[PDB]
Amino acid sequence: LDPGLQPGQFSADEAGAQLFAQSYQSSAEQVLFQSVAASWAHDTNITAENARRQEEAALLSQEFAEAWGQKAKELYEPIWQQFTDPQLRRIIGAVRTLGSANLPLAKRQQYNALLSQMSRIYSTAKVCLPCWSLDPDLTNILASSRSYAMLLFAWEGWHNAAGIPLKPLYEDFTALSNEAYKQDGFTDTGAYWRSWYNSPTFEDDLEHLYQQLEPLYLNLHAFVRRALHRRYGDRYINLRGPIPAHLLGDMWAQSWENIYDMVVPFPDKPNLDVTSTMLQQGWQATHMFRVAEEFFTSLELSPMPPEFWEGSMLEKPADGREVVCHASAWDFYNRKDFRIKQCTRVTMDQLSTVHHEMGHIQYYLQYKDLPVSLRRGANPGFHEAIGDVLALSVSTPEHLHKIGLLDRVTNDTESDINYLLKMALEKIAFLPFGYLVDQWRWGVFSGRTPPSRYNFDWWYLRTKYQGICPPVTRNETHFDAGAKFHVPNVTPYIRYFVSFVLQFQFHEALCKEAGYEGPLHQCDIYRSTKAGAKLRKVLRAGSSRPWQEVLKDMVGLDALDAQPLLKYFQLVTQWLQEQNQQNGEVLGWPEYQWHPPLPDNYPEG
Ligand SMILES: *[C@@H]1O[C@H](CO[C@@H]2O[C@@H](C)[C@@H](O)[C@@H](O)[C@@H]2O)[C@@H](O[C@@H]2O[C@H](CO)[C@@H](O[C@@H]3O[C@H](CO)[C@@H](O)[C@H](O)[C@@H]3O)[C@H](O)[C@H]2NC(C)=O)[C@H](O)[C@H]1NC(C)=O
Ligand SMILES: *[C@@H]1O[C@H](CO[C@@H]2O[C@@H](C)[C@@H](O)[C@@H](O)[C@@H]2O)[C@@H](O[C@@H]2O[C@H](CO)[C@@H](O)[C@H](O)[C@H]2NC(C)=O)[C@H](O)[C@H]1NC(C)=O
Ligand SMILES: C[C@H](N[C@H](C(=O)O)[C@@H]1CCCN1C(=O)[C@@H](N)CC(=O)O)C(=O)N1CCC[C@H]1C(=O)O
Ligand SMILES: *[C@@H]1O[C@H](CO)[C@@H](O[C@@H]2O[C@H](CO)[C@@H](O)[C@H](O)[C@H]2NC(C)=O)[C@H](O)[C@H]1NC(C)=O
Ligand SMILES: [Cl-]
Ligand SMILES: [Mg+2]
Ligand SMILES: [Zn+2]
Repeated sequence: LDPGLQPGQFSADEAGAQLFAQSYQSSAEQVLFQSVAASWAHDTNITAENARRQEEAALLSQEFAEAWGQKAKELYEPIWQQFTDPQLRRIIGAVRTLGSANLPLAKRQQYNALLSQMSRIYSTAKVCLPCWSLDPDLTNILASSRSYAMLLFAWEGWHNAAGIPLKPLYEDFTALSNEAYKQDGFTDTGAYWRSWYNSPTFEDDLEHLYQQLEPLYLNLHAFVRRALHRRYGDRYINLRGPIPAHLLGDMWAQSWENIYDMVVPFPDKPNLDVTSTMLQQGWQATHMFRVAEEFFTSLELSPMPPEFWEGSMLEKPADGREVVCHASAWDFYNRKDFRIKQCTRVTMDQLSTVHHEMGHIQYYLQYKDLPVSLRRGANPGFHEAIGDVLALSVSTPEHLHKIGLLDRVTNDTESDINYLLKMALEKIAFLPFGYLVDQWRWGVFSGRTPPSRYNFDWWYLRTKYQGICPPVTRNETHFDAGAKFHVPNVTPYIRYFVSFVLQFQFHEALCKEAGYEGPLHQCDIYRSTKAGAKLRKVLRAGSSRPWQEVLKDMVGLDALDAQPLLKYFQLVTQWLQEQNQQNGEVLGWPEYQWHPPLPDNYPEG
């Protein structure tokens, strides 16, 4: 490590720690920028040489983290928790946690190489015919094909291509990750990830939330299963068993809005999926990002700066470069460069993803003048919820009319049921998946799920919570968890379950501050400068204050609460329950062993 980046001498008291924090800040912005820049160069141009440069940058960051981390522990480990400055407590507490920098050099190199190799496998995997990429090709098949055998070829091809080669690497990564965080005092990596929420009852609190939400999912599931039975027939759909995992609009069956046209309760009404109108009007990626920006500025939040428009990658490159297409938002930690990297497609659900990512950017812009260690959300679920909250307003039929995407307007009970069902496919179907992913990964980190049970335990949880089954036979050579982006790319997932509950708490609070008095699911906060100021206060805080206290200021309650989500969906919750009773459905999947047969002549077709 360059000596100019190493710590000097500081006194072992609060006066010394303030100077330590300022000196750390000056050098950390340099080390972080070089690491993010190297990752950007690789993720927008996957090559062996850019992987080498990114691993070199990662190794330098580990030397930096070790040097300042060991000094922080030597000087302040017994006293930082009693400092009077709460920002300083958070800075020192962060720096004393070394993570992968606890590993010796050879294991640091092995760790960084595994991250690079796992990333490459996921983002370059293809499905070749008798070759398709995940984005756009396989994504488009799962979203719009209604041929059972074509969907199966895409689902099986993807899970085999991405999952099978990842397994040996993921075993090695798990062991090294645990060895690293054990030296920071954590029993395993999952315990470190959960510690970010600073709640001793986290896992029990989540389980209680899911108990309140499960009946809504069970009723949506039975209603959609019935619609699938009418389309695909008794051979491929069991009305008392799990749904085949490739038939729900999405490679992971994680949200179902793309089969809305199969299940719409009142099909004679206006089409609430505005994708065809976007294409007819000639929308492109740039228009989608500018329309999202203008919602933020209508609230008197910040526009995107020039560096964002000059630096971002908003379409898949046409020179055939290999890129990581999975949409992501980037803070370069220099208070100037902020970017989105998205292989944008012109669809309604991509318009929502644009809002999701720009929500991350807006957070970065609002907290950029804090110390670098505090440039994060009050907790990770807060960061995920910002853009989704704006997207709840944008999706309303009234707002869509304002921006020219929905001509006919009506306010009757059937139109309300259509809208709420469409939103339930997006939000309620996701809840079991958002909950189960880190239940699986926490058990892997703890050793309760060893390599010999990776797929057995994944499919136990998928069936238990989502009520789906694999449409072809699987065994432990398959590694179907690895075919989901966040697993090989080592990004935690429980943030998304927290967000899908939290965003309805935020929506209720901002709608009240805006002076809106109608039904919650018809609120639009567009042009409410009062709502903007209440959101701005949260964003500018970073991680400087306990999230429970920030939440109480914002919504009046200091805990996650499912009641705003239930209140939003109340009308369709009742309607779905009545429909299923009238049709004599079984709620659940008591034939838990059932799997569908193979199509005739599969895969020749
Ligand atoms: C659409 O129409 C509803 C009312 O009609 C209901 O919803 C339709 C979609 C149909 O399903 C009807 O069969 C159904 O009865 C409008 O909602 C109503 O808005 C008014 C005005 O905001 C609400 O009155 C307010 O109530 C609060 C106290 O709760 C007072 O403080 C206010 O002063 C004001 O009186 C009313 O409660 C609300 N009704 C319901 C059932 O929530 C809705 O505004 C309308 N949508 C549009 C876009 O026009
Ligand atoms: C794990 O599965 C693969 C293939 O997947 C399926 O396995 C069975 C469930 C079968 O009913 C079919 O669904 C698939 O074959 C096995 O590897 C293949 O095995 C077949 C013979 O069954 C052989 O012809 C192929 O060459 C094998 N390789 C492939 C398809 O790539 C594998 O043996 C199973 N067991 C283990 C421990 O991996
Ligand atoms: C499409 C979205 N991509 C993630 C996200 O935006 O959260 C990407 C990749 C993982 C982290 N990330 C970032 O951009 C971070 N750098 C942001 C930050 O932490 O500051 C995604 O994965 N989503 C959206 C809802 C459901 C879930 C899914 O699709 O499974
Ligand atoms: C993608 O990354 C590669 C590096 O892996 C870039 O290729 C280098 O380009 C410079 C000048 O453009 C040459 O001097 C180097 O010799 C190249 N390296 C290799 C290994 O070929 C390439 O420019 C990048 N592409 C884009 C579009 O940014
Ligand atoms: Cl998280
Ligand atoms: Mg979708
Ligand atoms: Zn996100």
